[PDB]
Amino acid sequence: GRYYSSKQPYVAPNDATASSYSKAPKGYGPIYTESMARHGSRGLSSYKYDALLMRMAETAARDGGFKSEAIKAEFVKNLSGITAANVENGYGMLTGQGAQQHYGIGERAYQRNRSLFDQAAADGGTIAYQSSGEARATESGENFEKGFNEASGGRLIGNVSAPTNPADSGNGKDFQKNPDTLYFHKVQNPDGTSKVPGTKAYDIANNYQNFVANDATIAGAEKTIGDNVDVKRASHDLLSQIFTEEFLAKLENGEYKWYNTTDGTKKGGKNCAPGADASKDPDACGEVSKKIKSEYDAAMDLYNLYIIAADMHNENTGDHTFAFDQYFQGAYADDARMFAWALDAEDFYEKGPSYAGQNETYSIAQPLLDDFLNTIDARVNGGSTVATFRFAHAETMMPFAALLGLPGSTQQAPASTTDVYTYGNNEWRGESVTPMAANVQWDVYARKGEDPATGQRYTPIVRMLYNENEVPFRSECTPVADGSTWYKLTELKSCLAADHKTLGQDARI
Ligand SMILES: [Zn+2]
Ligand SMILES: [Zn+2]
Repeated sequence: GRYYSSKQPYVAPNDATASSYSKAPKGYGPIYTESMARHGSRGLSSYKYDALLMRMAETAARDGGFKSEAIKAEFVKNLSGITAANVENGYGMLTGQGAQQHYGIGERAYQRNRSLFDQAAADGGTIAYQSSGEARATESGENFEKGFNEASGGRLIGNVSAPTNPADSGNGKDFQKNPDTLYFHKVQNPDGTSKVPGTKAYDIANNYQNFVANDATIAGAEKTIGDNVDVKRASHDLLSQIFTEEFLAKLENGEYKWYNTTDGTKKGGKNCAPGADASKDPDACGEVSKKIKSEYDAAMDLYNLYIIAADMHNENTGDHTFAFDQYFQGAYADDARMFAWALDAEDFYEKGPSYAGQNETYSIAQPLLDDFLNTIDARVNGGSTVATFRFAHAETMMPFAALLGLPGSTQQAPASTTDVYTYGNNEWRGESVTPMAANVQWDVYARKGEDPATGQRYTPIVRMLYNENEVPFRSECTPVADGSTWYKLTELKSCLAADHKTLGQDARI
């Protein structure tokens, strides 16, 4: 493991963690739970990083550009192996690991709220499954659903809310498409529909896309980061394990250049991964304009294979093994850290807290935060939906984390194109903010009856898990008592809003 950026595989809680979540205060019992999770680990999106590096390898073999015969053979074996794994799985598809991530999250979701769901099975409580409508998010949800149902012995299968707009009529029939809360970052919805002009959802997505496309600070900071000399040095360092100085020198002065075509040249034809059927897996045929024209390009492509390889752990087996981690050992691990920063920086600036003086990058998550609260109200107010399980994307989680002020997402970069986001000046990391299957879950409990002092019902209370670790809400929020991670619903409605005001003494039970 190491420096996987937002390709970090989900770290499931150990038995100690899962058995030690805090108990709600005396008199409070479960009434609702909800979640939003990023899809699980996926393979390569297309025949691209693996394609281009194989074209480079073929040229190195022809021109004597590998450091040794053993090194040549090992590099080609690694590339062939990851390509073969993707051809078999289908490019872009959920990996075995990605399925297991969601299966486990689903199992433990039932287990943590066994009392809630056993009551629901008896009382007619219903479960709502939602996705953005994107196939990998829905398929992640399907695995969560399988795990949840196995853990509960099928006793909640008859308790699923029928969607009014299902993801599909087959395996995804239980999933309601909700791209306003799970794909708020784009006008174009995954199902081929688009948000309607004049609606809040449209403006949120459109204003955001226009903002990031044209913002001078983001553009300048990204140029500064793209020109980073130490990343260029790390690129050379990484590649010199494999290729000769003479070969890499020709790359650095433009004598070598590879395109994603049949022969690696611009005049080559459209290519397809070996063994793939273009009609069944269109993503096995890459875009020809994709290219390697510098050491930076080749090294970042190699780094991308290293991080996806971790996500493809289950496919790293038998007749299609690969060992990209061997290029990132010892001093070379520090190169991985540089490449991780380069990737994290782009996400940070475009989708995360980004630079000080704006909130355009993450205010877009407001519809999801609104729904997190609104679905609690629906239940508290007499509704039958006891859980809402949502499945979405890194583009959903990153701004959601920043808007909530979750750990890791509390620091904006300076308002500067030169004094930029770095690992030394910012806590944000893809690996911890938005790993594969990243998720936020809230549990809601209530004390029954009317408070004799108010003649009204007791305020419900809420507790959060982030990647299945129990965490406090943001520091402005006051919990129900000293030493508690439970918070009044009234308090969250105040303290999670943009003013972040606490109700103070009125937050205490
Ligand atoms: Zn296989
Ligand atoms: Zn060198």
